[PDB]
Amino acid sequence: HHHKDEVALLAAVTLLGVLLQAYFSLQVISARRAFRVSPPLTTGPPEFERVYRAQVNCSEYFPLFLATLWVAGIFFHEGAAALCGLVYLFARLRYFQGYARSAQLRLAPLYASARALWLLVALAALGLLAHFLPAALRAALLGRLRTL
Amino acid sequence: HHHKDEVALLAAVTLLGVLLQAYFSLQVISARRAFRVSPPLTTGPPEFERVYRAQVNCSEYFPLFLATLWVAGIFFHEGAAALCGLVYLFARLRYFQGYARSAQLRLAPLYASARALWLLVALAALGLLAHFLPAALRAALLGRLRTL
Amino acid sequence: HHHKDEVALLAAVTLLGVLLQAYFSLQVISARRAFRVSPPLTTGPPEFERVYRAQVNCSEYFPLFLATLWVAGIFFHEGAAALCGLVYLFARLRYFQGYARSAQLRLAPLYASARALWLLVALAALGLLAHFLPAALRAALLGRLRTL
Ligand SMILES: N[C@H](CCC(=O)N[C@@H](CSCCCCc1ccccc1)C(=O)NCC(=O)O)C(=O)O
Ligand SMILES: N[C@H](CCC(=O)N[C@@H](CSCCCCc1ccccc1)C(=O)NCC(=O)O)C(=O)O
Ligand SMILES: N[C@H](CCC(=O)N[C@@H](CSCCCCc1ccccc1)C(=O)NCC(=O)O)C(=O)O
Ligand code: NI
Repeated sequence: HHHKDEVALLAAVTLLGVLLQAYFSLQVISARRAFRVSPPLTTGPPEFERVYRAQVNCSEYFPLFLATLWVAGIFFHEGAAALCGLVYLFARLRYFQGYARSAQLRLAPLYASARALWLLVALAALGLLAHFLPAALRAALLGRLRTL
Repeated sequence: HHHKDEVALLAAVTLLGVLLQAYFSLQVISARRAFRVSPPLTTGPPEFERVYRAQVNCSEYFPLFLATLWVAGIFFHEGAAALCGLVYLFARLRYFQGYARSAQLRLAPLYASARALWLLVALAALGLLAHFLPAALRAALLGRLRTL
Repeated sequence: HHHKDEVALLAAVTLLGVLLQAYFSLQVISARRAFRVSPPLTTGPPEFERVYRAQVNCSEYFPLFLATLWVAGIFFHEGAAALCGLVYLFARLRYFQGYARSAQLRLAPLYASARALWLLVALAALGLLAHFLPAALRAALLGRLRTL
């Protein structure tokens, strides 16, 4: 047997996320051409700095997303986690587009991405609680018993 | 039984990648001493900014590499994925060395790293397609059948 | 059967790490308000630049930590890896607090975080060596045998 089936949606969402990050990167290179900024050096016009910063921020959050997606998907529920992941990634795409246009337009999709991510966290937390708390509670009761 | 055997090459390549990242970090600290830059603050001579930026970029791509390596290795083929990973990591080492010497010398190994990574993506995509597409196609046919 | 049991501590430490990263992020937003820095743009007073840089560095190391935690936990020993992970994360929290106050105060917890992480690396390396080296050594002997 294989456990590919138990994680395939997580893997698909993960790959989609990688692809999205790649898209962000190409958008950064394109802003580097458009606004004439050569590597190294990450300062230039406001629009470049916004696109660049949107990419940096997405990159910074991407491992957090992956970690929680997987923990939630394995410990809580695969489908829920994948859905939350899809919502998160879509929110991040909109974040990147907004930020690229204006700092303020990054905000609505930013909030959406954050809501989905904390939800992923909550599912992870609940799943882990479900795993550890019963055995822990039993062990505590046994020690009390004890009396006897 | 354990699934360590099914992922050991992925794990080895992963660890090698971590080690390589550590190497990049130590190279950055060494440039911080050589070109007299004290934390925080990441601006200084061109050579420092290049070494620093090479490290930043490698760091930024490292989770993307890990994600795709694992998805490709689990869904497509472990050995192929690990090989692509090795090529990628070697390419990144050369990227870092080039960039450290000159922005332009970062370019050839950069292209090599990108080719290997998209290959990892393609293997991931193919592996996932192989997982989902048959069941999906069957389900679609069944709905057509239906007639009857 | 499920392998949740074999990775639950790794998952818990991972989630704790994500939560800690989130904390760092909120601390950065709070410094953005306190020291009046609006996105994009990551320059401002020294204290902001230190908090920001502490967050950036933690973010940069977080995937390395995750990779090694998991490899060590799967290939060497789950409990040891999780413990090292806890020590690492605590060290990083102290790192962030120190850096936030003064660059120099980042140093002691920084060294602690590095010691724990290399230990994670060593466990990963030993676990992987244990997996590959016997089969490899046998294969080499068989080829020698050979004679005959
Ligand atoms: N923020 C960018 C860094 C990333 C980027 O936009 N481009 C990549 C290469 S983009 C090529 C295609 C996308 C890469 C990839 C990644 C993950 C999966 C698929 C494709 C890069 O290596 N830039 C720095 C350099 O030239 O050394 C920058 O610093 O300029
Ligand atoms: N780009 C660097 C950040 C990383 C770096 O080069 N050094 C590490 C520590 S390097 C020590 C050895 C390598 C760390 C490690 C990581 C992963 C696996 C093994 C070893 C660091 O913590 N720098 C910032 C700081 O002093 O607070 C910088 O901002 O100066
Ligand atoms: N270093 C920060 C980036 C991250 C940060 O501090 N805040 C997050 C949002 S913090 C909200 C709560 C924490 C997010 C989260 C992440 C992981 C798990 C749980 C919660 C952010 O999106 N900043 C940039 C922007 O406004 O576009 C900066 O560039 O200002
Ligand atoms: Ni199994």
